[PDB]
Amino acid sequence: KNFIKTWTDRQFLFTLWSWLPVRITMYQPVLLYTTEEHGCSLTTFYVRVEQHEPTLLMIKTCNNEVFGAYCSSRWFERNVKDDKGQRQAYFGTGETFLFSLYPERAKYPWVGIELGHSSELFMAADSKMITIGGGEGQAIWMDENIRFGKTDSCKTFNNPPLCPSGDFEIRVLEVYGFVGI
Repeated sequence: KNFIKTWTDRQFLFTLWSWLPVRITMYQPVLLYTTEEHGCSLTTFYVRVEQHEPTLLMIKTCNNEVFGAYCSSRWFERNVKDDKGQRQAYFGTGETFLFSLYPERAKYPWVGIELGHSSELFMAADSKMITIGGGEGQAIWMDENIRFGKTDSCKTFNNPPLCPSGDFEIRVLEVYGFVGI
C-alpha cells in the first residue's frame, strides 16, 4: 500500500538496495519463493525460481541471524554440461556476492572485482544441496529439505562464517526476482 507499510513489510530489501548492481536498482523486486507459504524442499524451490535471473536469497535462522546472497544466474543452469558432456558443478558470474544483515552487517563481493579457478566458484545446486561461494569451504550450504545448513569461509568471497556457529537451522528462506524490462 502506502510508503510506510511497504517499507515496514520489506525492510531487509530496502537495507540491501544500494548494494545491488546499479542497473538492477531500477527494477521491481518480486517474491518468488518463501518457505512460509510454498513448501520446504529444493524440488519446490527449483520449480518456482529456476528461470529467474538475477535473484536475491535471504535466510533467517532460528538463531535470529540474517544473511544471504545476490545470485547472478538462473538456477536452471545448475545442470549445464561442458563440451566433454561432464556436468559443471559451479556456475555464475562475478556479480554474485554474499551479504549479512545480522548480527554483523557486511557485503562480500567477488575477490576478482579488483587469480585461480578456485576463487571463481559462485553457485552450485543439485537434488541434495544448494550452495553459494566455494573454494576450500562453502560460504552458504543448505540441504534438500531447506531445514539445516552450514556456513564457512570460502576463497571466492574471502568471507567469515556469516553466523558465529558454523551451522544453522532455517526459520524462513525467501527468494526475490526482478521485473520491469
